[PDB]
Amino acid sequence: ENLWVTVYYGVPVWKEAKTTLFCASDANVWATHACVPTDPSPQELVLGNVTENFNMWKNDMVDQMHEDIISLWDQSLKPCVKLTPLCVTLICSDATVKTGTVEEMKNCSFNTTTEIRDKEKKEYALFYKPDIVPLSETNNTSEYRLINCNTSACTQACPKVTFEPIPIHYCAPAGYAILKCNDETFNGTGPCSNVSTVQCTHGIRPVVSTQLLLNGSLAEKEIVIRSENLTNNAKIIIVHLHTPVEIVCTRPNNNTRKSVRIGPGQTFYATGDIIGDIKQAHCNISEEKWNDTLQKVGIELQKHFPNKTIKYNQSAGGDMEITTHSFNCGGEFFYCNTSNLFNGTYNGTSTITLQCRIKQIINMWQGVGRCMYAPPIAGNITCRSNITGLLLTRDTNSNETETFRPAGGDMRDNWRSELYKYKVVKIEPLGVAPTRCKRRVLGFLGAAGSTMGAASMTLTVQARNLLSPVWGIKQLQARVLAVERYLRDQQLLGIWGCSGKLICCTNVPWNSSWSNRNLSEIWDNMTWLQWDKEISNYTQIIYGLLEESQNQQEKNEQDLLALD
Amino acid sequence: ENLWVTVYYGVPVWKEAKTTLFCASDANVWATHACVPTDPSPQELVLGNVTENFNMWKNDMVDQMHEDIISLWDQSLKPCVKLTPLCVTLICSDATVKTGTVEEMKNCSFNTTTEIRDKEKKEYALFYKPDIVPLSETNNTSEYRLINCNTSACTQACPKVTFEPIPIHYCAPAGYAILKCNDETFNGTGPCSNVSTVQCTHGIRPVVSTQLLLNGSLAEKEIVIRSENLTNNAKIIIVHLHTPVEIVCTRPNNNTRKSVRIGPGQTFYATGDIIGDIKQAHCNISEEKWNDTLQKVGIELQKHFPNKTIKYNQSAGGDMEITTHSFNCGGEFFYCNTSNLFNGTYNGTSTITLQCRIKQIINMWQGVGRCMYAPPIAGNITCRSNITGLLLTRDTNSNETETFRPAGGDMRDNWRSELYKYKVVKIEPLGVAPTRCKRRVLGFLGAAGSTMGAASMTLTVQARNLLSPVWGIKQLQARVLAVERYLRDQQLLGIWGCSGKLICCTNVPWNSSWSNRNLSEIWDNMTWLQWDKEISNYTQIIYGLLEESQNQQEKNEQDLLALD
Amino acid sequence: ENLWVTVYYGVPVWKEAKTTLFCASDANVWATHACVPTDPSPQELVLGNVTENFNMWKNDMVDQMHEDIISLWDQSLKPCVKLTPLCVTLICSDATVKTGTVEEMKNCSFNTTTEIRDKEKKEYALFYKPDIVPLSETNNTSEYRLINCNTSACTQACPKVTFEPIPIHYCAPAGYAILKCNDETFNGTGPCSNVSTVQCTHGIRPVVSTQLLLNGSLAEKEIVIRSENLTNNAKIIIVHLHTPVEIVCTRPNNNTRKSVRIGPGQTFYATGDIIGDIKQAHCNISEEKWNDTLQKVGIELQKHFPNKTIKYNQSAGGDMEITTHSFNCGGEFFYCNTSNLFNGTYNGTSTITLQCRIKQIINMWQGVGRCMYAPPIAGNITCRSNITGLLLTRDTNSNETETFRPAGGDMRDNWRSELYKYKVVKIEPLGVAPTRCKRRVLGFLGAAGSTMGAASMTLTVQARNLLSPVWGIKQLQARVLAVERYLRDQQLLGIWGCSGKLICCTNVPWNSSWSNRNLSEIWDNMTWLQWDKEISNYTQIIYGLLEESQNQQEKNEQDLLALD
Ligand SMILES: *[C@@H]1O[C@H](CO)[C@@H](O[C@@H]2O[C@H](CO)[C@@H](O)[C@H](O)[C@H]2NC(C)=O)[C@H](O)[C@H]1NC(C)=O
Ligand SMILES: *[C@@H]1O[C@H](CO)[C@@H](O[C@@H]2O[C@H](CO)[C@@H](O)[C@H](O)[C@H]2NC(C)=O)[C@H](O)[C@H]1NC(C)=O
Ligand SMILES: *[C@@H]1O[C@H](CO)[C@@H](O[C@@H]2O[C@H](CO)[C@@H](O)[C@H](O)[C@H]2NC(C)=O)[C@H](O)[C@H]1NC(C)=O
Ligand SMILES: *[C@@H]1O[C@H](CO)[C@@H](O[C@@H]2O[C@H](CO)[C@@H](O)[C@H](O)[C@H]2NC(C)=O)[C@H](O)[C@H]1NC(C)=O
Ligand SMILES: *[C@@H]1O[C@H](CO)[C@@H](O[C@@H]2O[C@H](CO)[C@@H](O)[C@H](O)[C@H]2NC(C)=O)[C@H](O)[C@H]1NC(C)=O
Ligand SMILES: *[C@@H]1O[C@H](CO)[C@@H](O[C@@H]2O[C@H](CO)[C@@H](O)[C@H](O)[C@H]2NC(C)=O)[C@H](O)[C@H]1NC(C)=O
Ligand SMILES: *[C@@H]1O[C@H](CO)[C@@H](O[C@@H]2O[C@H](CO)[C@@H](O)[C@H](O)[C@H]2NC(C)=O)[C@H](O)[C@H]1NC(C)=O
Ligand SMILES: *[C@@H]1O[C@H](CO)[C@@H](O[C@@H]2O[C@H](CO)[C@@H](O)[C@H](O)[C@H]2NC(C)=O)[C@H](O)[C@H]1NC(C)=O
Ligand SMILES: *[C@@H]1O[C@H](CO)[C@@H](O)[C@H](O)[C@H]1NC(C)=O
Ligand SMILES: *[C@@H]1O[C@H](CO)[C@@H](O)[C@H](O)[C@H]1NC(C)=O
Ligand SMILES: *[C@@H]1O[C@H](CO)[C@@H](O)[C@H](O)[C@H]1NC(C)=O
Ligand SMILES: *[C@@H]1O[C@H](CO)[C@@H](O)[C@H](O)[C@H]1NC(C)=O
Ligand SMILES: *[C@@H]1O[C@H](CO)[C@@H](O)[C@H](O)[C@H]1NC(C)=O
Ligand SMILES: *[C@@H]1O[C@H](CO)[C@@H](O)[C@H](O)[C@H]1NC(C)=O
Ligand SMILES: *[C@@H]1O[C@H](CO)[C@@H](O)[C@H](O)[C@H]1NC(C)=O
Ligand SMILES: *[C@@H]1O[C@H](CO)[C@@H](O)[C@H](O)[C@H]1NC(C)=O
Ligand SMILES: *[C@@H]1O[C@H](CO)[C@@H](O)[C@H](O)[C@H]1NC(C)=O
Repeated sequence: ENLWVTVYYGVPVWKEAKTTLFCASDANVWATHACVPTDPSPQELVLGNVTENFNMWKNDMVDQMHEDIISLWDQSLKPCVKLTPLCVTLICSDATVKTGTVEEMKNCSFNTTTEIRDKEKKEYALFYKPDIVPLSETNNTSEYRLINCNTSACTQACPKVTFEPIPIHYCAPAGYAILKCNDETFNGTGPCSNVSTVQCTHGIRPVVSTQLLLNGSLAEKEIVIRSENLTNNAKIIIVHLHTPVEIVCTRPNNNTRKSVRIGPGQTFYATGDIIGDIKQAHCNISEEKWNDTLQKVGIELQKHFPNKTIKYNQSAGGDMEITTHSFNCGGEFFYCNTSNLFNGTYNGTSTITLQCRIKQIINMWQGVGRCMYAPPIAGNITCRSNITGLLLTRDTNSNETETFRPAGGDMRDNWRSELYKYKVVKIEPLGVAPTRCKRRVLGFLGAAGSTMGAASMTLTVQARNLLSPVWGIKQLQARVLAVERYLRDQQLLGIWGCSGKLICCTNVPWNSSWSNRNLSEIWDNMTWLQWDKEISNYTQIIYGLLEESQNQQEKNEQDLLALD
Repeated sequence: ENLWVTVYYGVPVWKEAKTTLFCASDANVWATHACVPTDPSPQELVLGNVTENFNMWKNDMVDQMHEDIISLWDQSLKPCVKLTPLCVTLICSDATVKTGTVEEMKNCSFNTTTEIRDKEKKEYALFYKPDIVPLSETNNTSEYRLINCNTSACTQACPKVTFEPIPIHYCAPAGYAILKCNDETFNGTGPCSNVSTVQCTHGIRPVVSTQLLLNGSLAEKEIVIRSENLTNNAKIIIVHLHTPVEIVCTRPNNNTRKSVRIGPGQTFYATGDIIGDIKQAHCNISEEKWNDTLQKVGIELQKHFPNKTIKYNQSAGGDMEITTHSFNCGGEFFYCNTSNLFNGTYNGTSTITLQCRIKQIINMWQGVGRCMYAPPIAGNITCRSNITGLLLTRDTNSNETETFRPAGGDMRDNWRSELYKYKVVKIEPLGVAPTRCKRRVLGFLGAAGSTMGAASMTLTVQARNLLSPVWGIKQLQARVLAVERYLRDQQLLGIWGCSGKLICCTNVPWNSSWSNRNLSEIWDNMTWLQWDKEISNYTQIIYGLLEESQNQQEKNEQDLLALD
Repeated sequence: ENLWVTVYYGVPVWKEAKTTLFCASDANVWATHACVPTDPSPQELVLGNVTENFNMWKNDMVDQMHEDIISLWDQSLKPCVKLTPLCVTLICSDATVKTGTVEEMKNCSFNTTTEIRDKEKKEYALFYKPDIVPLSETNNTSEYRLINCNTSACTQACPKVTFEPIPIHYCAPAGYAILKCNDETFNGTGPCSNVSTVQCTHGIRPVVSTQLLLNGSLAEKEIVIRSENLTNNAKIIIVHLHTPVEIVCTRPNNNTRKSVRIGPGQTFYATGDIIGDIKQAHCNISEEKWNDTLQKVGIELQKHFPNKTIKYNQSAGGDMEITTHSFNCGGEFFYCNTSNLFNGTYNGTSTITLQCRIKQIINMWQGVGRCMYAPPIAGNITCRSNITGLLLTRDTNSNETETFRPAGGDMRDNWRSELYKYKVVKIEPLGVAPTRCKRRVLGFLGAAGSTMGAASMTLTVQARNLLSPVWGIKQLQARVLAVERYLRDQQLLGIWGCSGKLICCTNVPWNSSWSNRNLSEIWDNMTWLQWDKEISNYTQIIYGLLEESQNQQEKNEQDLLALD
């Protein structure tokens, strides 16, 4: 009996939101403009009893990271040489070392501009066949063109830059938090238990590949299979492996590099000669460990189609960029044929080798970015990588069999695989509750699942952490919004007569039309975000009573001071 | 007797200022780069008894909007193709369809670059005569040049962009307001009554035209005639109409469009062939409604030159861009001859047709911006528009007659015609007043014309609204200044011992050397901005007394606490 | 006995820091983009008894100013014409007027592009010999090239821009200050007395020269000799003069200027013809005033090598940019030979003339910036300048003699010479001290060397001044950090129960484990920054006691209000 409303600040309570996360680096493109070096030391905290719903296929971190990478790794071409003076009538013949012919390359000859513009030099380069296009149908002829020269002018990548994926961390600006699921076999969506808060993510490697996920974070106890709706054939399946399989890939033949003058100051790097022995670019996977993996995926894949047998087949065919395994290695771009790898059947109970083609002229993502020329790297090249996961699609011609095929290249699905466990939220530090009072007239959100009385002992902790080119403007935009939110909070607390105090008591009587729970049933038996959810719809009524009450009270005081 | 100073916060009082307004859009160039989509719902409030002076010919909104439009609609050319490879020796002959010769166009032939640089293609386009210049005086010859190729390299407008005027709203940042005159026949300057405040303007269409104002907001009850000083012949007269007259304009002949290759990726759009019948580009106005309008302007124009007769004549002659009616329609640029329209006399008590020329190479405003090539639009084109107003100038050769002529093209005068009714002001929420107290030891400005005691009941309303490329930077710079102003306010209230409270009372005695009015004569019979105007010169004395008093008081308290 | 901790705000105390100072201008490149016009009126204040250590060879103002100048005066080339169409096979012969041959210049002829691209014009210019390079070794021949056309494409400086050094002021953002040494013969490093604070520096002229410092601020009473370590031969010596010597320099021959068409809109300015008489570019210094200066430097230079004789010799030889006196005059760039000037010996007790070469193609600083073409200025040119100081280096071949030579061109050393007297600091307005109290339950830093009790009478002064492309972003970044620092201060004062008050008293008892000094020995006999230095290591203990105490106190009050 005789309840009145009280206002609290620094309540551990939150709402679902979207806002620009800042890029954080340990200790090249990322750590030289978009990402601040900031050595984010691990600072996780477990939340005792909270439950949240998480959803991989709506997490705005993936679409933020896609825009961040696309923008950054288009902007990193801006200082470098345009190959516009190289769109020249290109005359070509078969490439040959004294040791043999190379079928993957042509030998081409052209005219180039010097820093003395009025003279032109006859010059030659070897080019990989998939970047050269024939210039007329009229006769079988030696005359060719660079493939980009009907669509875009390409930029060479400056040889100081390197594409090796550095680990990237994402972090919350002040007044926001990241929540993380620890639960085994989370299935990418639905109700989760054992949540933690972390001020930043673990390292996400910005690795780009089309059918096999290379160097990703491993699965924790058993194979996890994820998609929006397994019944719908139009949705990608992400498969996340527990025990790795290791892929070794190489260009086995030694290429020499030459520099061509191409006007004032600018220079073009191209393949000059091949040193000795010749063999095609290739990769190996250990056949038994692949078989075991393909089987162990199989028995988890069966549980969603229980009575049907399952079998694996080639990708959809056509253009290399979808029907093949793409990746970057040493700075060269490899495309490999996977027909040997995805070939088998399952119902119960040596090395395989892949062969590849190399390209230099590449369209980085889905026609959104500039055409890049990848400059050649000298000598032999090798990469070691871990296959962490598979991207699959499911085809009826049959009732007893399901048929699965490699697919990918909506680049978001690679970054979704590292970000399945994460959610972004906004802290809302104000709240109101009933109490028996009259006015006289351990970490960022740490308590959040607890009894409301316990959280009232730690209010200061959620109070302090409220305050602290695109890459510049978004930091200033984030910081100013964080300041403006804090000032609105303190201004309401001024207008209600609390005037900078964390727990505050007021003459507005509680109304049973809002809630009827006992004082102990509120204070001992409920957790703050549940109380907030219940009072939510009435909340905008309460603030009007507080403002008029303070205005009445100040007029009564201002009157009395003339007679006191 | 026994008055002391009191400090108030959220007083409805203001000063005249300039500060960059933010561009707002309903729901192409404006709403996709400079202007935020923000669907500004109408939120006007009338002010009861305030009077202000307004002045059209010094309103810094017009010069802000001019810079905003010039900057934006120069920046919208930045991504598009440069026609530098088109400055070529251009060889030309008369244009002819089997149906006849076209006198407005030449047929020109030239050499163009392909994405294969080492070959050149012979190619042709039709060009409108006013964009082509003859290349030597030596003989009457077929050799010509594009007009821009001695001054600037032109950029084509990208065909995704469209020039149709979307309505633009201007809004006040926090701590500022817009005031509006409702008064009929305001005459553009002087003392106004019935003012309103509005958080944003109505829609201003950014329409560009040189002699007749198209699609502007109409006059409310009778024809309004505006200028700085009607006696001075050197000043433009704006005339604002009550009942519209409707203009229909067309290109009646069907033009086919062709795309020319112009190096890698880039393409040029030009007129290829004309389909059939040929007739000159023309406009119509209904002759009786024009006559009635020209007469009804006449009887209001007489009242400033009472005894003299008035007559209308051609523009000043010379170059098309001043001596003709320019406008844009469907994306083509029309220039029309107005000699038929401004021809008549007045002393008391069918369609007219105009004929036109089309240009593609245009200098958008007074040599300030890039040269734009307007790409041709296929088929026949028509526009319907309302003539809202006239721009005039007055020529002595006579005593009985005044002679009036069309003039314009200082682009500000079109935007002045939509912004005549508006003023920008800064809220100054602090103030001091006398009271009988000792210290113990409905909308954004809504009340502003009222008795001071009444405004003291609504102080919170003026308190809350104090807080909330160039297009990015100017919003951060506006927001940070709004935060810094608020913090200075709260810091003074700290230094004076009010420490976050809206009405505050102090031991500094009022001094008759500042003012001598009775307590009721202050509090009942005056309005806040008048009291502020009166106390203005003394105000900087008062703040020194407040600061030293608080410092004395705190030392006295800090002493006593050792003995309390 | 019975001491308790008290918190103060606006304490005059500071720490050593770096933060980006803002450029300010009196009343062209500086005052039109990087530098605000703000006519910064002199506002120095002397500090009574403070001492600080200053160090010229670690002052981050010099490295900030270097980055500011390099960035600005590279960015000022961005709008102007690229000379890429001028890298042409250039055919040349000896230059001759009817009056004679000029040995410093060639006459060169070339082909240029018109705004009509398909025609080329035969055209000629005179060029200064040091900017032209011979194109093949095969024979002694008339064929040449512009020197930049193997490294960079140069930009012409737009003739509206001017390089005359305007005085630049550097100023502190809110929450920072600049401190200044007034002491005579400061020796560039170590403990200083008679310090002042000033909100901005005096005018620093951004003058660039390589061996003699022109137009710098003079020495105040006697010659000052400065370096990190005079024993180390690898360190530059700065010598700062008391009485000036005046240098007059000229190009005595009249050059006519011609404008060449170089594609659409763009134009190139070059030397056309020489009017009449011919004589080499030269400078004069008065021989007796130089001798006296070189001697008077000598007797101060002896005091660091007491028994040795001292003698002066030529610079190191090789490339002009280090081995010669560079400067800019009227917009031309002069390089002069100093062998006549630095030639003499000292042990105890007419005009000299220098001859020069002119260049147009210049690399502004150490290969960091673009290559600039300096356009020719018409007519004869003269400059008057004051030699303010010398840059020297010391070479063993001997025991009785020290040998000194001109050196420079690490551009920082010119700006170090104007900034030797300055230091940047951060105000830290919080502090804690002991007092006998229980809780009931003249300028920017002006006092800073005084007794702590006296500073407590002026706390408000240090309180108010806490609050108020790269050139835009750095001002927003600075302002937002200044706001965020202030909000953190006020938030701690909230969490400790002071809630916006300048002197505040608390129930936390003082602990002898921190300090043991008498109450008067603290309050009367010590100055705030010394007390701050002493309490420094314990300080982070104190804030934990304050936060838990306030939380205890608020819970005790919130309990009692139910029973009051
Ligand atoms: C690619 O083509 C070039 C041009 O024909 C080859 O270079 C020539 O090689 C022969 C070898 O006997 C020499 O005699 C010529 O003097 C070379 N010409 C030049 C311009 O250097 C080159 O060997 C070919 N490379 C491959 C791998 O096919
Ligand atoms: C998941 O996919 C299934 C189909 O794969 C959706 O259910 C229906 O399936 C039948 C048979 O293919 C169709 O005729 C219906 O049109 C489908 N309904 C819809 C709305 O598509 C099912 O809806 C999907 N799940 C969700 C959450 O929409
Ligand atoms: C003063 O201006 C107000 C607008 O603030 C006018 O209000 C309009 O009045 C008419 C009837 O006369 C209504 O139909 C409108 O809906 C009103 N509102 C608006 C926004 O137009 C008012 O008439 C004016 N009064 C005087 C005496 O000038
Ligand atoms: C503009 O000039 C071009 C070039 O002369 C004309 O195109 C030619 O038209 C004749 C019609 O008999 C054809 O025989 C030629 O083969 C065309 N030449 C090309 C290159 O296509 C064009 O018809 C002229 N158009 C107008 C409207 O004058
Ligand atoms: C408005 O214009 C008139 C003239 O049109 C200005 O008054 C004077 O007019 C006579 C006769 O033309 C001139 O000899 C004077 O030199 C004019 N005076 C000035 C100061 O120009 C009148 O001043 C103008 N109004 C204002 C506000 O200046
Ligand atoms: C300490 O430095 C101050 C400057 O802060 C010196 O003040 C100058 O003193 C002379 C007379 O000696 C005056 O003419 C100047 O006007 C003073 N002000 C300035 C800005 O120069 C002061 O002399 C120094 N005192 C000592 C003992 O070093
Ligand atoms: C630089 O060279 C040009 C080109 O030879 C000289 O210009 C010629 O001067 C003679 C003087 O008798 C004239 O007959 C020619 O008609 C000029 N040619 C042109 C293209 O104008 C120029 O005089 C030389 N200048 C110097 C100072 O050496
Ligand atoms: C200042 O320079 C001197 C040498 O010019 C440094 O002292 C030592 O000098 C001897 C003889 O040249 C060398 O063998 C030593 O190696 C020098 N020591 C070092 C650490 O370089 C002296 O150290 C320099 N001053 C400072 C502050 O380092
Ligand atoms: C797991 O994934 C499947 C995909 O078809 C989905 O239908 C299901 O709702 C998810 N959650 C659980 C708890 O099974
Ligand atoms: C390899 O795995 C596939 C897929 O289950 C299976 O068809 C095949 O029999 C396995 N073993 C061998 C030796 O290929
Ligand atoms: C309590 O709530 C009801 C329903 O909203 C309302 O009618 C009543 O006025 C409220 N009580 C008070 C004291 O206003
Ligand atoms: C109206 O406009 C005329 C223009 O000549 C001006 O002189 C006058 O001051 C304005 N105001 C009034 C109330 O007439
Ligand atoms: C049209 O208006 C003008 C201007 O007053 C007048 O001279 C003319 O007589 C009017 N009537 C006709 C039929 O032109
Ligand atoms: C009142 O005003 C006069 C004139 O400014 C001044 O001399 C006097 O000191 C003021 N009164 C007090 C109490 O200071
Ligand atoms: C003065 O400069 C010399 C340079 O060798 C340096 O060693 C010395 O420490 C400086 N300071 C003093 C007070 O001499
Ligand atoms: C000039 O100064 C130098 C340096 O001390 C000295 O050698 C010479 O004797 C002086 N006098 C003359 C006349 O050169
Ligand atoms: C005083 O300081 C000592 C040493 O840090 C500490 O053990 C003691 O607990 C402190 N006193 C109080 C009252 O906490």
